[PDB]
Amino acid sequence: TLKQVIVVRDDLKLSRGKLAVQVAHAAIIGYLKSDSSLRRKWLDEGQKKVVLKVKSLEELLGIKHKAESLGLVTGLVQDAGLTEVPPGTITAVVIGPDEERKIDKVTGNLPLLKLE
Amino acid sequence: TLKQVIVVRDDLKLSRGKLAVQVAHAAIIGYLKSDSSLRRKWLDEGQKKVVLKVKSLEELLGIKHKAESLGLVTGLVQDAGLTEVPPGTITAVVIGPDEERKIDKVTLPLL
Repeated sequence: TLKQVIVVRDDLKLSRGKLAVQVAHAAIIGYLKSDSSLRRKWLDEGQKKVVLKVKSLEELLGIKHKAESLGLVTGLVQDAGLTEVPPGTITAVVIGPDEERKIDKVTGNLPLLKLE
Repeated sequence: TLKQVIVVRDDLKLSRGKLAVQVAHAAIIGYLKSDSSLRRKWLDEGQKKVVLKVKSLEELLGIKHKAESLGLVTGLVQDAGLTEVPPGTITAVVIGPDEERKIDKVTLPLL
């Protein structure tokens, strides 16, 4: 089973609508950086995703590092459209799509991002 | 400037964390259905997006109808993995990316 994991920071003064935008950026970035075969199988399986959150940049990057150490494809989200944060600000990280069991070893215990 | 719009429904109550998932699904769907050249430029511009919410399914489909009348690419989001709701349930609609001047026209009360 394949899955794409998106992790966003909540420690930024971003509204629910702005966070949702960052989630959408992450989804696309992850798809674009993934293998053609992998992402095709992902789409056919329903492009499963889980969106989680962290409370700091260090925790966000810690997750990214761990995923990269395992060999997973990662992506960073830096939105120049955000005018209240300094340039280069990292709002989220994407992992996969890839094998769910492998990605879960990294983010299997993180809380869900609740925009509802 | 190019932009992609994603609209969700507040008359649809989803489980914890599911809303963010549907939004991500919409982004992908819109990207895939869009013109290769147009989306490429969109990405280079910073893949600008806006996420909105409407009253219910009727307003959501109304936006889809209006966008289609303007020649904008639209997509419906139906998540088979969302067993919490009946199959075929429309969770969102994605429009674009396309010229923000055109899509801004398709954008009734919001949120």
